[PDB]
Amino acid sequence: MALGELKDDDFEKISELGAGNGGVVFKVSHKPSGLVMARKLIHLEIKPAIRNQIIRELQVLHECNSPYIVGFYGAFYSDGEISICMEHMDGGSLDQVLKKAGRIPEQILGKVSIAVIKGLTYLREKHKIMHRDVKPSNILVNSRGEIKLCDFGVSGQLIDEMANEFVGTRSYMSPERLQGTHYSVQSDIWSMGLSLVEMAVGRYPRPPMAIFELLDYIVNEPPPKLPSAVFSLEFQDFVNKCLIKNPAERADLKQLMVHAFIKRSDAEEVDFAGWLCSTIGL
Ligand SMILES: Nc1ncnc2c1ncn2[C@@H]1O[C@H](COP(=O)(O)OP(=O)(O)CP(=O)(O)O)[C@@H](O)[C@H]1O
Ligand SMILES: O=C(c1ccc(F)c(F)c1Nc1ccc(I)cc1F)N1CC(O)([C@@H]2CCCCN2)C1
Ligand SMILES: [Mg+2]
Repeated sequence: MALGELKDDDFEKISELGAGNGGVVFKVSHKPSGLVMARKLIHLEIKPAIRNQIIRELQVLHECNSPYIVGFYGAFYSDGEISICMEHMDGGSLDQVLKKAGRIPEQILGKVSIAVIKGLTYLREKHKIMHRDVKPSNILVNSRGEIKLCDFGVSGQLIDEMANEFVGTRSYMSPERLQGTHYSVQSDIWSMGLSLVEMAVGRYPRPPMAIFELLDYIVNEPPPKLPSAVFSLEFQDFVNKCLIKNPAERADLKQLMVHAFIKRSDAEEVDFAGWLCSTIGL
C-alpha cells in the first residue's frame, strides 16, 4: 500500500489550522514520506470495537479519487484521538475566505458551484455517499486555484458517533430534514443553495433570531432568495431551484449541471488562484 504504516510518532505539527464540531485540524509533516498533509483529530468516548469499526469504515476514502474531493492518505486511532489524514489545502475554506473577503463575487461562486455539483456527483455515482454537511467550511481551496469537498459522511458509525455528541449544523438542514424525514439526496442540494446565498450576501441569509425559533422559521417560512438587483437572474434562478422546500420539486444534480448559470460560469476565464492572493495574501 502507498503508506500502509500510519502512526503518531511519524507526523510532525507545522501549525494548528483550527477547531470545529468535534475535531481539531493541523498542518503536519509526514516525516517518512515527505508528504504534507492536513490531520484532523477527533476525541471520542468509545469501546475499542466501535473505535476500530470507524477506522475500518474510513478506509473507503482510499478509493475517492476526484479533482473535486480532498485526497485521503490514511486514518488511525491514537492516544484516544482518531486521526483523519488528508490533502492539505493552503487556501483553507470558503468560510475563512468569506471572513477575509466580506462577500464572495458571483463569478468565483460559479466556479464553486461547478466543483460542488461535480464533487457530489462523484461521491454519489462512484461511492453512493451523501455529503450530509455542505457548508462554506466544508469547501476547501488552494493556491493552485482548486476547489474541493471535505468532511463528507463516508462512515455510518462516525456519523453515528457524531450525531449523539452533535447534530451540529442545524441551521444548514433542509426543511424535510428538520421535520424528521430521513436524509434525502435532495438535502445536499438545499445546503448548497443556502451556502451560495450566504457567500453571495456575506452573512447567514435568515432574519437574526434565537436558534429554536430558527428551526421553526425554516420549516414554516419561505426559503431565502438573492437580493434581486445586484445578482444576475441566472444565479438567482439557480439558487431558487436548489432552495425549493418540497424535496420532490427541488432541482437535482443532473438538472443543475446544465443550468444557464453553470453553462455561463463554465465559459468564463476566472483567475481564482490570483483572486485568492489578491484577497488572502499567499
Ligand atoms: N484539508 C484541510 N486543509 C486545510 N485546512 C483544513 C482542512 N480541513 C479542515 N481545515 C480547516 O481547519 C479548521 C477546522 O476544521 P473543522 O472541519 O474541524 O471545522 P469546521 O470549521 O469545518 C466546522 P465542522 O467541524 O462541522 O466541519 C477549518 O477552518 C477548516 O477549514
Ligand atoms: O469530520 C467530519 C466527518 C464526519 C463523518 C465522517 F465520516 C467523516 F469522515 C468526517 N471526516 C472526514 C471525511 C472525509 C474527508 I477527505 C476528511 C474528513 F476529515 N465532520 C462532519 C463535520 O462537518 C461536522 C460533525 C458534526 C455535525 C456537523 N458536521 C466534521
Ligand atoms: Mg469541517
